[PDB]
Amino acid sequence: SPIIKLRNFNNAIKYILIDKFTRAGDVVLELACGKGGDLRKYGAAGISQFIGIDISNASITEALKRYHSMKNLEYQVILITGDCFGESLGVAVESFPECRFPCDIVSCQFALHYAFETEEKARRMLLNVVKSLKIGGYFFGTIPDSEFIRYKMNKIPESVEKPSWGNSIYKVTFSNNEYQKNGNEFPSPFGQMYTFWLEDAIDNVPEYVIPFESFRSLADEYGMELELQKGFNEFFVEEIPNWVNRFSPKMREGLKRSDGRYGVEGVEKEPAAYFYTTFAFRKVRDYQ
Ligand SMILES: Nc1nc2c(ncn2[C@@H]2O[C@H](COP(=O)(O)OP(=O)(O)OP(=O)(O)O)[C@@H](O)[C@H]2O)c(=O)[nH]1
Ligand SMILES: Nc1ncnc2c1ncn2[C@@H]1O[C@H](C[C@@H](N)CC[C@H](N)C(=O)O)[C@@H](O)[C@H]1O
Ligand code: NA
Ligand code: NA
Ligand code: NA
Ligand code: NA
Ligand code: NA
Repeated sequence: SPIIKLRNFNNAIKYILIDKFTRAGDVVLELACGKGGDLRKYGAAGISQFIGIDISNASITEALKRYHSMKNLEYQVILITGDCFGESLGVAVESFPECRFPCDIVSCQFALHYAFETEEKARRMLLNVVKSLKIGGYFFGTIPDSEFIRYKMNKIPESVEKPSWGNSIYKVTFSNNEYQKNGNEFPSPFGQMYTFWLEDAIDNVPEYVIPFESFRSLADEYGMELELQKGFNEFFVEEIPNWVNRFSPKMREGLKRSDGRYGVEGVEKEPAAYFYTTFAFRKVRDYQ
Protein backbone atom coordinates (compact mmCIF):
# COMPACT_ATOMS: atom_id res chain seq x y z
CA SER A 1 0.00 0.00 0.00
CA PRO A 2 1.08 3.58 -0.55
CA ILE A 3 -0.28 4.27 2.95
CA ILE A 4 1.63 1.34 4.47
CA LYS A 5 4.82 2.61 2.83
CA LEU A 6 4.12 6.12 4.16
CA ARG A 7 3.55 4.83 7.70
CA ASN A 8 6.79 2.83 7.59
CA PHE A 9 8.79 5.79 6.24
CA ASN A 10 7.42 8.22 8.84
CA ASN A 11 7.98 5.64 11.56
CA ALA A 12 11.60 5.48 10.38
CA ILE A 13 11.83 9.29 10.49
CA LYS A 14 10.69 9.23 14.11
CA TYR A 15 13.18 6.49 15.08
CA ILE A 16 16.01 8.51 13.54
CA LEU A 17 14.85 11.82 15.03
CA ILE A 18 14.37 10.40 18.52
CA ASP A 19 17.81 8.75 18.48
CA LYS A 20 19.42 11.97 17.19
CA PHE A 21 18.46 13.97 20.27
CA THR A 22 17.69 11.44 23.07
CA ARG A 23 20.55 9.98 25.14
CA ALA A 24 20.76 7.19 27.68
CA GLY A 25 19.26 8.26 31.01
CA ASP A 26 17.26 11.15 29.60
CA VAL A 27 13.85 12.08 30.94
CA VAL A 28 11.40 12.71 28.06
CA LEU A 29 8.19 14.72 28.09
CA GLU A 30 6.10 13.90 25.03
CA LEU A 31 3.42 16.46 24.24
CA ALA A 32 0.26 15.35 22.46
CA CYS A 33 1.51 11.77 22.65
CA GLY A 34 -1.73 10.32 21.28
CA LYS A 35 -1.92 6.57 21.72
CA GLY A 36 1.74 6.38 22.78
CA GLY A 37 3.12 4.54 19.77
CA ASP A 38 6.76 5.67 20.12
CA LEU A 39 7.55 4.10 23.52
CA ARG A 40 9.81 1.44 22.00
CA LYS A 41 11.73 4.17 20.17
CA TYR A 42 12.51 5.92 23.45
CA GLY A 43 13.37 2.59 25.05
CA ALA A 44 15.89 1.93 22.29
CA ALA A 45 17.48 5.27 23.22
CA GLY A 46 17.85 4.13 26.84
CA ILE A 47 15.73 6.78 28.55
CA SER A 48 15.10 6.70 32.29
CA GLN A 49 11.57 8.17 32.39
CA PHE A 50 8.82 8.91 29.87
CA ILE A 51 5.96 11.33 30.55
CA GLY A 52 3.30 11.43 27.83
CA ILE A 53 0.41 13.90 27.89
CA ASP A 54 -2.55 14.09 25.51
CA ILE A 55 -5.81 15.99 25.58
CA SER A 56 -7.79 12.88 24.58
CA ASN A 57 -8.77 10.52 27.35
CA ALA A 58 -9.60 7.87 24.76
CA SER A 59 -6.07 8.09 23.35
CA ILE A 60 -4.44 7.96 26.81
CA THR A 61 -6.60 4.96 27.72
CA GLU A 62 -5.26 3.21 24.60
CA ALA A 63 -1.68 4.27 25.34
CA LEU A 64 -1.97 2.86 28.87
CA LYS A 65 -3.39 -0.36 27.42
CA ARG A 66 -0.41 -0.58 25.05
CA TYR A 67 2.02 0.23 27.87
CA HIS A 68 0.59 -2.37 30.27
CA SER A 69 0.99 -5.08 27.61
CA MET A 70 4.76 -4.47 27.52
CA LYS A 71 7.28 -6.33 29.65
CA ASN A 72 10.86 -6.19 30.90
CA LEU A 73 10.92 -2.39 30.54
CA GLU A 74 13.90 -0.50 31.94
CA TYR A 75 12.22 2.94 32.18
CA GLN A 76 9.29 4.41 34.08
CA VAL A 77 6.20 5.48 32.13
CA ILE A 78 3.66 8.15 33.13
CA LEU A 79 0.66 8.70 30.84
CA ILE A 80 -1.59 11.66 31.60
CA THR A 81 -4.65 13.34 30.10
CA GLY A 82 -4.17 17.08 29.88
CA ASP A 83 -4.07 20.19 27.70
CA CYS A 84 -0.49 20.78 26.55
CA PHE A 85 -1.19 23.95 24.56
CA GLY A 86 -4.09 25.97 26.00
CA GLU A 87 -3.29 25.78 29.71
CA SER A 88 -0.26 25.70 31.97
CA LEU A 89 1.18 22.22 32.15
CA GLY A 90 1.10 22.45 35.93
CA VAL A 91 -2.62 21.70 35.75
CA ALA A 92 -2.08 18.37 33.99
CA VAL A 93 0.85 17.11 36.10
CA GLU A 94 0.08 18.23 39.65
CA SER A 95 -1.48 14.90 40.64
CA PHE A 96 1.54 13.05 39.14
CA PRO A 97 4.35 14.21 41.46
CA GLU A 98 6.48 11.26 40.33
CA CYS A 99 7.19 13.26 37.15
CA ARG A 100 10.87 14.28 37.22
CA PHE A 101 10.82 17.92 36.11
CA PRO A 102 12.65 19.68 34.60
CA CYS A 103 13.28 17.09 31.86
CA ASP A 104 16.04 16.64 29.30
CA ILE A 105 13.88 16.33 26.15
CA VAL A 106 10.49 17.58 25.01
CA SER A 107 9.13 15.87 21.92
CA CYS A 108 5.97 16.36 19.88
CA GLN A 109 5.00 14.35 16.79
CA PHE A 110 2.41 15.44 14.21
CA ALA A 111 0.70 17.78 16.67
CA LEU A 112 2.47 21.06 17.43
CA HIS A 113 0.62 22.91 14.66
CA TYR A 114 -2.61 22.58 16.67
CA ALA A 115 -0.95 25.05 19.07
CA PHE A 116 -0.98 27.64 16.24
CA GLU A 117 -4.77 27.99 16.51
CA THR A 118 -4.06 31.39 18.10
CA GLU A 119 -1.05 33.41 19.19
CA GLU A 120 -2.08 32.89 22.82
CA LYS A 121 -2.01 29.10 22.42
CA ALA A 122 1.29 29.13 20.52
CA ARG A 123 2.86 31.17 23.33
CA ARG A 124 1.33 29.03 26.06
CA MET A 125 2.73 25.93 24.35
CA LEU A 126 6.20 27.46 24.16
CA LEU A 127 6.09 28.59 27.79
CA ASN A 128 5.11 25.04 28.77
CA VAL A 129 8.06 23.66 26.75
CA VAL A 130 10.70 25.92 28.23
CA LYS A 131 9.43 25.64 31.80
CA SER A 132 9.64 21.84 31.49
CA LEU A 133 13.13 21.71 29.93
CA LYS A 134 16.54 21.98 31.53
CA ILE A 135 18.91 24.60 30.17
CA GLY A 136 20.79 22.81 27.41
CA GLY A 137 17.93 20.40 26.72
CA TYR A 138 16.29 19.82 23.35
CA PHE A 139 12.80 20.21 21.92
CA PHE A 140 12.08 18.28 18.73
CA GLY A 141 9.35 16.87 16.56
CA THR A 142 7.53 16.66 13.24
CA ILE A 143 5.16 19.20 11.68
CA PRO A 144 3.60 20.11 8.35
CA ASP A 145 6.13 22.12 6.32
CA SER A 146 4.90 25.69 5.83
CA GLU A 147 7.43 26.14 3.01
CA PHE A 148 5.93 23.30 0.97
CA ILE A 149 2.43 24.58 1.80
CA ARG A 150 3.43 28.01 0.50
CA TYR A 151 4.89 26.51 -2.69
CA LYS A 152 1.56 24.79 -3.40
CA MET A 153 -0.45 27.88 -2.48
CA ASN A 154 1.67 30.06 -4.79
CA LYS A 155 0.44 27.88 -7.69
CA ILE A 156 -3.28 28.36 -6.91
CA PRO A 157 -5.18 31.25 -8.57
CA GLU A 158 -7.04 33.80 -6.47
CA SER A 159 -10.31 32.71 -8.12
CA VAL A 160 -10.23 29.47 -6.08
CA GLU A 161 -12.30 30.11 -2.96
CA LYS A 162 -10.97 27.09 -1.02
CA PRO A 163 -7.38 26.46 -2.18
CA SER A 164 -6.75 22.74 -2.48
CA TRP A 165 -4.26 20.21 -3.76
CA GLY A 166 -3.59 16.52 -3.33
CA ASN A 167 -3.38 13.13 -4.96
CA SER A 168 -4.97 9.68 -4.74
CA ILE A 169 -4.15 9.28 -1.00
CA TYR A 170 -4.16 12.81 0.46
CA LYS A 171 -5.79 16.21 0.18
CA VAL A 172 -5.35 19.68 1.67
CA THR A 173 -8.27 22.13 1.54
CA PHE A 174 -7.95 25.66 2.92
CA SER A 175 -10.89 27.32 4.66
CA ASN A 176 -10.30 30.54 2.74
CA ASN A 177 -8.08 32.19 0.12
CA GLU A 178 -6.90 35.15 2.22
CA TYR A 179 -3.33 34.04 1.44
CA GLN A 180 -3.91 34.60 -2.26
CA LYS A 181 -5.83 37.84 -1.71
CA ASN A 182 -3.00 39.18 0.50
CA GLY A 183 -0.18 38.89 -2.05
CA ASN A 184 0.69 35.26 -1.21
CA GLU A 185 1.09 35.93 2.51
CA PHE A 186 -1.07 34.74 5.36
CA PRO A 187 -2.91 37.64 7.09
CA SER A 188 -1.76 36.26 10.45
CA PRO A 189 0.68 33.47 11.35
CA PHE A 190 -2.05 31.96 13.54
CA GLY A 191 -5.40 30.36 12.92
CA GLN A 192 -4.86 29.70 9.21
CA MET A 193 -7.00 26.61 8.87
CA TYR A 194 -7.07 23.84 6.30
CA THR A 195 -8.52 20.34 6.43
CA PHE A 196 -6.14 17.44 5.94
CA TRP A 197 -7.15 14.06 4.53
CA LEU A 198 -4.80 11.06 4.40
CA GLU A 199 -6.26 7.71 3.35
CA ASP A 200 -6.89 5.31 6.25
CA ALA A 201 -5.08 7.70 8.62
CA ILE A 202 -6.49 11.23 8.99
CA ASP A 203 -10.20 11.90 8.37
CA ASN A 204 -10.34 15.45 7.00
CA VAL A 205 -9.21 17.05 10.24
CA PRO A 206 -8.94 20.84 10.49
CA GLU A 207 -5.45 21.97 11.43
CA TYR A 208 -3.43 25.18 11.26
CA VAL A 209 -0.40 26.31 9.34
CA ILE A 210 2.75 26.67 11.50
CA PRO A 211 4.83 29.26 9.57
CA PHE A 212 8.35 28.18 10.38
CA GLU A 213 9.72 31.72 10.66
CA SER A 214 7.10 32.62 13.28
CA PHE A 215 7.65 29.38 15.21
CA ARG A 216 11.38 30.12 15.19
CA SER A 217 11.06 33.77 16.23
CA LEU A 218 8.63 32.90 19.03
CA ALA A 219 10.90 30.09 20.25
CA ASP A 220 13.82 32.54 20.39
CA GLU A 221 11.77 34.93 22.54
CA TYR A 222 11.31 32.06 25.01
CA GLY A 223 15.01 31.14 25.00
CA MET A 224 15.24 28.32 22.44
CA GLU A 225 17.51 28.45 19.38
CA LEU A 226 17.21 26.51 16.17
CA GLU A 227 18.94 23.16 15.79
CA LEU A 228 17.13 21.44 12.90
CA GLN A 229 14.68 22.28 10.15
CA LYS A 230 15.22 19.58 7.52
CA GLY A 231 12.27 18.30 5.54
CA PHE A 232 11.64 14.58 5.79
CA ASN A 233 13.22 13.83 2.42
CA GLU A 234 16.49 15.65 3.12
CA PHE A 235 16.61 14.34 6.69
CA PHE A 236 16.12 10.74 5.53
CA VAL A 237 18.68 10.99 2.70
CA GLU A 238 21.28 12.35 5.11
CA GLU A 239 20.66 9.93 7.98
CA ILE A 240 19.78 6.62 6.30
CA PRO A 241 23.41 5.54 5.70
CA ASN A 242 24.00 5.31 9.48
CA TRP A 243 20.63 3.54 9.94
CA VAL A 244 20.11 1.26 6.89
CA ASN A 245 21.56 -1.62 9.03
CA ARG A 246 20.33 -0.30 12.48
CA PHE A 247 16.66 -0.82 11.40
CA SER A 248 14.70 -4.02 11.95
CA PRO A 249 14.71 -6.37 8.94
CA LYS A 250 11.00 -5.60 8.49
CA MET A 251 11.47 -1.82 8.57
CA ARG A 252 14.44 -2.08 6.20
CA GLU A 253 12.60 -4.16 3.61
CA GLY A 254 9.66 -1.77 3.91
CA LEU A 255 11.98 1.13 3.06
CA LYS A 256 13.42 -0.58 -0.05
CA ARG A 257 12.42 0.94 -3.39
CA SER A 258 12.15 -0.85 -6.71
CA ASP A 259 15.70 0.26 -7.59
CA GLY A 260 17.03 -1.39 -4.42
CA ARG A 261 17.81 1.89 -2.65
CA TYR A 262 15.96 3.25 0.38
CA GLY A 263 13.12 5.72 0.80
CA VAL A 264 9.71 6.33 -0.78
CA GLU A 265 8.61 6.31 -4.42
CA GLY A 266 5.23 6.63 -6.06
CA VAL A 267 2.07 8.33 -4.90
CA GLU A 268 3.09 8.38 -1.23
CA LYS A 269 6.22 10.40 -1.96
CA GLU A 270 4.63 13.86 -1.81
CA PRO A 271 2.75 13.47 1.51
CA ALA A 272 5.47 11.39 3.17
CA ALA A 273 8.64 13.15 1.95
CA TYR A 274 7.61 16.76 1.09
CA PHE A 275 4.58 17.69 3.20
CA TYR A 276 6.32 17.36 6.58
CA THR A 277 9.48 18.74 8.16
CA THR A 278 11.51 17.85 11.22
CA PHE A 279 12.21 20.54 13.79
CA ALA A 280 14.47 20.85 16.79
CA PHE A 281 15.58 23.62 19.14
CA ARG A 282 17.90 23.85 22.12
CA LYS A 283 17.02 25.75 25.31
CA VAL A 284 19.97 28.12 25.78
CA ARG A 285 18.78 30.51 28.49
CA ASP A 286 16.21 30.77 31.25
CA TYR A 287 13.03 32.70 30.44
CA GLN A 288 11.55 34.96 33.13
N1 LIG B 1 -1.15 16.61 8.50
C1 LIG B 1 -1.22 15.75 9.51
N2 LIG B 1 -0.82 14.46 9.34
C2 LIG B 1 -0.91 13.65 10.44
C3 LIG B 1 -1.40 14.08 11.67
N3 LIG B 1 -1.35 13.02 12.52
C4 LIG B 1 -0.86 11.95 11.85
N4 LIG B 1 -0.57 12.35 10.56
C5 LIG B 1 -0.09 11.55 9.44
O1 LIG B 1 -0.64 10.24 9.65
C6 LIG B 1 0.38 9.26 9.77
C7 LIG B 1 0.11 8.29 10.92
O2 LIG B 1 -0.80 7.37 10.37
P1 LIG B 1 -1.55 6.41 11.43
O3 LIG B 1 -2.57 5.58 10.67
O4 LIG B 1 -2.11 7.38 12.42
O5 LIG B 1 -0.32 5.59 12.14
P2 LIG B 1 0.40 5.66 13.62
O6 LIG B 1 0.60 7.04 14.20
O7 LIG B 1 1.69 4.94 13.40
O8 LIG B 1 -0.57 4.74 14.55
P3 LIG B 1 -1.14 5.04 16.04
O9 LIG B 1 -0.06 4.80 17.09
O10 LIG B 1 -2.29 4.08 16.28
O11 LIG B 1 -1.64 6.45 16.18
C8 LIG B 1 1.63 10.09 10.03
O12 LIG B 1 2.82 9.48 9.63
C9 LIG B 1 1.39 11.39 9.30
O13 LIG B 1 1.67 11.21 7.94
C10 LIG B 1 -1.85 15.40 11.80
O14 LIG B 1 -2.34 15.88 12.84
N5 LIG B 1 -1.77 16.21 10.71
N1 LIG C 1 -4.22 21.15 23.34
C1 LIG C 1 -3.79 19.89 23.22
N2 LIG C 1 -3.11 19.34 24.25
C2 LIG C 1 -2.71 18.07 24.15
N3 LIG C 1 -2.86 17.22 23.13
C3 LIG C 1 -3.53 17.81 22.12
C4 LIG C 1 -4.00 19.10 22.08
N4 LIG C 1 -4.63 19.34 20.86
C5 LIG C 1 -4.53 18.22 20.20
N5 LIG C 1 -3.86 17.25 20.90
C6 LIG C 1 -3.52 15.91 20.49
O1 LIG C 1 -2.64 16.01 19.38
C7 LIG C 1 -2.58 14.70 18.76
C8 LIG C 1 -2.41 14.87 17.29
C9 LIG C 1 -2.12 13.61 16.48
N6 LIG C 1 -2.20 13.98 15.04
C10 LIG C 1 -0.74 13.02 16.74
C11 LIG C 1 -0.68 12.06 17.92
C12 LIG C 1 0.65 11.33 18.11
N7 LIG C 1 1.73 12.27 18.53
C13 LIG C 1 1.03 10.54 16.85
O2 LIG C 1 2.01 10.96 16.17
O3 LIG C 1 0.33 9.53 16.58
C14 LIG C 1 -3.86 13.97 19.21
O4 LIG C 1 -3.48 12.84 19.99
C15 LIG C 1 -4.64 15.06 19.94
O5 LIG C 1 -5.50 14.55 20.93
NA1 NA D 1 6.34 24.49 9.19
NA1 NA E 1 -7.76 29.25 5.72
NA1 NA F 1 -1.84 29.40 11.11
NA1 NA G 1 0.44 23.05 9.33
NA1 NA H 1 14.55 29.99 17.55
